[PDB]
Amino acid sequence: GVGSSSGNWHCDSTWLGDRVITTSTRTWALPTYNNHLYKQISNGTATNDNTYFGYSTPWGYFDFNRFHCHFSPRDWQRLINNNWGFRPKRLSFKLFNIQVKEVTKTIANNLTSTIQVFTDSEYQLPYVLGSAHQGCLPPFPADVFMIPQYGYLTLNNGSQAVGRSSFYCLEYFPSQMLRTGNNFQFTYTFEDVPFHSSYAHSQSLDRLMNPLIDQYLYYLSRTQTNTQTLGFSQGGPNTMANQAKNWLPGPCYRQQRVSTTTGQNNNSNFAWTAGTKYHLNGRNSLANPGIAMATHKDDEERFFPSNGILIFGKQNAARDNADYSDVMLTSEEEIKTTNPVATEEYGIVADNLQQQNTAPQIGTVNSQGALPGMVWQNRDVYLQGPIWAKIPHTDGNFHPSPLMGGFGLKHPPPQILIKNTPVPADPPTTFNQSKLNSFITQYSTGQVSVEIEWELQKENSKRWNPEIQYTSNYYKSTSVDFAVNTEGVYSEPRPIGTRYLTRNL
Amino acid sequence: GVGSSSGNWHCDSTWLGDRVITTSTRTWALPTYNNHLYKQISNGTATNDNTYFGYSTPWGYFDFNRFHCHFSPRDWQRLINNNWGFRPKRLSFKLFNIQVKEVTKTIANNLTSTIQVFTDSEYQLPYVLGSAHQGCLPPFPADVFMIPQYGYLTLNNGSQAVGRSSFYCLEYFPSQMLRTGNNFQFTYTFEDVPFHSSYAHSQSLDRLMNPLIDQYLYYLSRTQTNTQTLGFSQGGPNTMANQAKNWLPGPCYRQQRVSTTTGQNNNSNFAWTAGTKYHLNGRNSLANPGIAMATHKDDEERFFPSNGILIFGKQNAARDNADYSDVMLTSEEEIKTTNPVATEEYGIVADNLQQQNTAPQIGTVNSQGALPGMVWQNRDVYLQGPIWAKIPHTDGNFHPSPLMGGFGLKHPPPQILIKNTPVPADPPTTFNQSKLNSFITQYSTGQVSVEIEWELQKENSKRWNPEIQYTSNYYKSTSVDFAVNTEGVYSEPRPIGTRYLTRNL
Amino acid sequence: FHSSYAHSQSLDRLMNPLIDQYLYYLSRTQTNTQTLGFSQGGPNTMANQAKNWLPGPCYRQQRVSTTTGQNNNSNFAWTAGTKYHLNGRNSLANPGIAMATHKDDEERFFPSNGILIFGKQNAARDNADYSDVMLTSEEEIKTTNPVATEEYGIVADNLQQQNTAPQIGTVNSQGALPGMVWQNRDVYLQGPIWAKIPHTDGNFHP
Amino acid sequence: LFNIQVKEVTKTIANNLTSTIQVFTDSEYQLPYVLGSAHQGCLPPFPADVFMIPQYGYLTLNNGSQAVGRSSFYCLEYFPSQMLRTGNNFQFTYTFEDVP
Repeated sequence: GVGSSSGNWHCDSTWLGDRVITTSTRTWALPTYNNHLYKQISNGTATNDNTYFGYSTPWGYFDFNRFHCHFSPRDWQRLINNNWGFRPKRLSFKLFNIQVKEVTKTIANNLTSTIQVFTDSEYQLPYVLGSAHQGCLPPFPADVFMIPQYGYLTLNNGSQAVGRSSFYCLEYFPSQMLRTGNNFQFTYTFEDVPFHSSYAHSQSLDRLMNPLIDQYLYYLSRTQTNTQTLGFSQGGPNTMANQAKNWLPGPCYRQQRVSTTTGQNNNSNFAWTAGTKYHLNGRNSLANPGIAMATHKDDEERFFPSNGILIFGKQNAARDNADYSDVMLTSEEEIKTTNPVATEEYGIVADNLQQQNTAPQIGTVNSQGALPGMVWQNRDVYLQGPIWAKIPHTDGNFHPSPLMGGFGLKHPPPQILIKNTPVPADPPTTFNQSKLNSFITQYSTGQVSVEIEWELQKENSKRWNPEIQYTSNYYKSTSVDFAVNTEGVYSEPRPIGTRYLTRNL
Repeated sequence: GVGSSSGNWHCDSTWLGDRVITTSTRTWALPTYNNHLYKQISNGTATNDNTYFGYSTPWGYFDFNRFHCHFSPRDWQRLINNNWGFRPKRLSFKLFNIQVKEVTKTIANNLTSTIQVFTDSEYQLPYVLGSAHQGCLPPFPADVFMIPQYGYLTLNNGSQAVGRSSFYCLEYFPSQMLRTGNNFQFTYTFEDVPFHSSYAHSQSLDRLMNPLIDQYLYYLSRTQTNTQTLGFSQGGPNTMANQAKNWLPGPCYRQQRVSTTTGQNNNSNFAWTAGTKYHLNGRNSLANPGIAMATHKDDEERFFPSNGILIFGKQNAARDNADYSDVMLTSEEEIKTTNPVATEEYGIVADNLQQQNTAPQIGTVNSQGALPGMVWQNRDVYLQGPIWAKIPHTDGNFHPSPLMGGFGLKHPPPQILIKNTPVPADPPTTFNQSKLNSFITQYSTGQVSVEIEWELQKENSKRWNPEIQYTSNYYKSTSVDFAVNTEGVYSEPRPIGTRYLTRNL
Repeated sequence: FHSSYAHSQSLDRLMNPLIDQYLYYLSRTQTNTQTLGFSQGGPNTMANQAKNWLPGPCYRQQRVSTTTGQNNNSNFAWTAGTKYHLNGRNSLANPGIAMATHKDDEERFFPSNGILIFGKQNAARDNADYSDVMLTSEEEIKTTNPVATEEYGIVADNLQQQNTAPQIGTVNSQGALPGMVWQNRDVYLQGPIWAKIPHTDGNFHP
Repeated sequence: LFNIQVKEVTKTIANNLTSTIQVFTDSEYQLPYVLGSAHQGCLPPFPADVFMIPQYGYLTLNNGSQAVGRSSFYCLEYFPSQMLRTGNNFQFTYTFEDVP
């Protein structure tokens, strides 16, 4: 009905046992995108690394692939201070209280106008969620947000398409059409995904041994008396670097080190030239943030990999060339215990065969793929960070955990595509075969509810001393952190990670 | 209800066994035609060949008599690369989400206004579908189309009607009246129609014999030793043109040959004067495209019958005098194996009785009606081409397959007539017997869904070598074929036929 | 199931081309004096965008042109061949791991021992000419697998300071990394169907 | 088909008892139908007459002496065939359609 609400506001979080159910409602506004048209979009030689061919669609899409879309900062604190892990279990999504409005400036209700909503439940469309794009549900529930426009990329050769390039018409899908009295809803069940490691290791991989007992294994301790010899010693509490060990640190893809103290950096523009990159079809792309490696080693917080960390912008940070004070650098220092430092070499290997005439030579391993016995931690998730990514449908993957963090899903939450149904203006009174291009200017607004049930891994720890916990600062300040200022602007002052509790290795 | 949708968007194709169910939804706009009037329309001596008498009606009509209204190009590829034949089985049609809008310029909803919809299920109206008219559902689902105005022709003598001329009032039919909350739907079952031959013959009609064995039948091989004689030879692998055969090529109605290389054409305007025509009631009409004949013989792709092929226009092709580069010529070369070439003679017959004093004379058969033992193929259907035509209700027909291709139906899908119900403006406060001519300016828009179930004839072939398949070009291009360009214009770059798989004769 | 398909998307082009990322990347280190400028990855800086996945592993092969004049005038099929070493024995990594045969517009190039080569009918057993053999191409996996004759990527080789300019290392061999995805080699009508996985303690993607 | 004898010729002719013939009917009409072209090789009119079986060949689309892309090649070994040794027989039944 026109005069009856099609749904209620549901913003809440219920903690019950090993589950937390976050539900969040937001008010959205969907404009008409592209003037109801599908437009081919391209970029040519811009450098070759940035070329693309794709399509802009008249459809919007709903994104809730950030943790702050579901967790309030206090709820995030509850989660990270008390749980060793968490994972999504199921979600329910609702669209309701839809209002389609005609603008001629006067804005009027168009009671008979529709919106079209469908979920790509078969994953037949290019999945553009999981690319850390803007347009997600705002962290602050009172915030009204604009629905982002759906577009996708296909195969390109410069600015040109190839024969394998795919064009998708989203009208070629079954869509529910909704008038102002209608509502849309669907439920989704997450696949069995591993718990995110919401903990930092309280032991280092090279310090898993008893510090009081010698090893019964020997290591080559000396090769020279001086003349050649072979001296063997037992690894013990003092020669702990020489001890036989069962495991290796995770893989390494070395990144350039950048200091937040700019005077310590090289006086050159090396963000791209020295950037750590991968090469794909003659195109260079940053390995950003790349594989999960420790941001820095001990007492080197000022250093970060050049493109090896998630960088969030503070409120009102510039899109381009934001200063360091306008951005929020994350740090994966919690995984120092298992993952190699992002800006350091993995290790040292022999580069030759030493003889009595040739001294042994060593090679510095700046990139190390998977080795047996290697263990590693994934990148941390953040309150502002992504939740899930679609695992690409390929023959093979290795540890398909998304590199910007979160849960890798073969069948992620489906894309929810929404569009204002075009309403033609008055057509001519004589028939014209040409497609109509005169449309009533129109936009829709409504409420969107997303409810996610998360399973929790409770910490079962015998640690005696108190743990590190995320806490708000006790000292006075002009404004409350994670609140609005005097102008009503909600801001997130820092990126809250997830690893505060500790586990043994 | 005003605020509730009366139907959902259903664009899809489901392939299940020997069936494919295409469903397509489009947004339409229906203006007020003729100012709600029936107008007599005529054309006099214009030449006598183009005279007509008929009526323009205030009604629109829904047309989905083109294959691209139902098949996406990829679906068409699936159909033609894998099936020897197909035919429609049933259809369901839906009108829903109707919005009637008042324009005064401001456009407002007229919630209490109606549209009138009825199907000519008894075929009591002149059937104007199956004349390859514009106004069908657009090939691209995102495209909003204008509903064509319904008009018809009756008997004429020049610009005058005769006593047998029929006038039809479409208001004299029962129509469903629909407000914004109403929807219209009907189902239709296709009669048992033959499968369209979605194949080309891999054998020629004159090459059906074993190429290793002689015939036991003899043919007159020589009449002269020189003196008269009678020499008879057995048809064999080398005298294959002389062999006794069981079948004849299909009928011929010879068309003038035109070269796409214009320099090879006669320097004259002969499109009409040399056009292949039929004569009906003193009126000349092109036999266009005429009976199904092969467009050209081997290695003569540049040649086409002057009015013997379907010619589709490229996107934005001019209505009049479009250049050859702006049109898409079809080719029926696949039926060379059974049908005579459209621009060649059917064969040679004797024109006299040879004697010792009169040499035998031969006549060139440029028009050949049905002969016993004759076999032929119908014209191919195209993605852009028509699907069905109504077989005229006559005492006799011969092979009632529509000449522009498709399925001949005695009871085709009924015409769906739609009209905005006239809404008078304020009448005078004193009675006037005259019909009201002051109407509220009004148009309607809505969604139309047509679902057609097609039965498939699966290819059961023992051919060893790979078949010819319709494929997109692998090489790079500025735009994807059968996609939108940078301006949002959907285009069909070529006419996709249907005959790619092969069968023996 | 064997992947009887080619990807219509590239691994580095999985993002929405209309929306900026909310993540920032280090966009400039120099104003000139040192500085730290950060930009949001968007439709134009698509190479800089944060991404979830990496191309499959690489074991770089030497590039050979079917246009022989573009090749080095030497006999390098074995000397420059991409090989593995086992018990003091050198064997070609032939055809090696599944990598794209060539990048865009480089069909004439193939890895020296990185593709399946079938012989045409009556091709000589030894020293068959290029016209007597049928080169396969794994160009369909360009979207996910690195090109067989190109480097996997670039890594840092040192620690840059105000006195030492940053140095980069070219990764010509890259083992499995987390987040890496790849396609297997295509099968062919003339090609093998199955192989026995060797009975070993460990294998990676057998 | 019955009383099949497969004979080896080396001139001496000997029985090859273990040799087979392959027989199949194109019951689905998937092969080019070369019967009905008034060819020689039919069963002789006189029952006492011993006849040679004609060789099967077929024609496909041609452009002069060249094939076209639509030309079909058929391998008759690509059909299920009954293999018959000297002790085996082959038989099938067929029903004519309603013909005038």
